[PDB]
Amino acid sequence: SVCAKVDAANRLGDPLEAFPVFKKYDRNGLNVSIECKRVSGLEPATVDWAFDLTKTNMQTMYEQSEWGWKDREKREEMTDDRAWYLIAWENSSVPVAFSHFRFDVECGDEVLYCYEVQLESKVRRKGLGKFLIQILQLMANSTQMKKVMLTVFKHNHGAYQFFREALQFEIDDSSPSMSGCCGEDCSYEILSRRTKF
Ligand SMILES: CC(=O)SCCNC(=O)CCNC(=O)[C@H](O)C(C)(C)COP(=O)(O)OP(=O)(O)OC[C@H]1O[C@@H](n2cnc3c(N)ncnc32)[C@H](O)[C@@H]1OP(=O)(O)O
Repeated sequence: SVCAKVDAANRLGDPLEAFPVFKKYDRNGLNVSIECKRVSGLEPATVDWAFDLTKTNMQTMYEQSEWGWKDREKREEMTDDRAWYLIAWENSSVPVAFSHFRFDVECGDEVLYCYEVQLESKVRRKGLGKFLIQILQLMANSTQMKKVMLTVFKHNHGAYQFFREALQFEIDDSSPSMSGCCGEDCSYEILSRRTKF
């Protein structure tokens, strides 16, 4: 059942274990190791770093959206027991990028939902962001999720092109239609990529 696959994925110790060669990224002057852990397996400073980076990167965009920036609410989302983190480490010490994701039931399907993918400014445009989303798609396959899903702000033109063009995400059926937010277009789109099987 749908329940069963989601529960099984959340019982994994290390979902990235099935793809050992993807635990390193050494391209374009980057040399990082990549780990996948429950939020419970991170040091508090790492969780704080991830939140701080998201706020630095996203606060202004949230403020111009229908949601606003909810400081406490974002911290609680990112520290939830069900959260998984993909973290890229430089020099065995310094976190420089992460994705926070969950295995969940979304519009009735077993899906890997990506809440955040965030990179430090200094490591952007070197393929690492694409690599992290690739890894999410690998994990979706090995756990037999039906899609990887996420939400993007349309005003975030870079991230929008990143997902729609570079990664060929499509607009999900759950994305609110035109005139869908209080009689007007929503500032965001829900995007997805189906797993192939
Ligand atoms: C669910 C989410 O979190 S939605 C919000 C996404 N996160 C943010 O906006 C936070 C700040 N930005 C980032 O963290 C990163 O820049 C990301 C995640 C958006 C993209 O990761 P990056 O590593 O920088 O991109 P990456 O190097 O992998 O780009 C691959 C391709 O995506 C496209 N792309 C990436 N960034 C851009 C951009 N700013 N403008 C246009 N196209 C882009 C390009 O086609 C690029 O290929 P190219 O360099 O050969 O032209």
